[PDB]
Amino acid sequence: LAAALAQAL
Repeated sequence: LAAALAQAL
């Protein structure tokens, strides 16, 4: 989930 956020932004 941390990486999901990173990628989205």
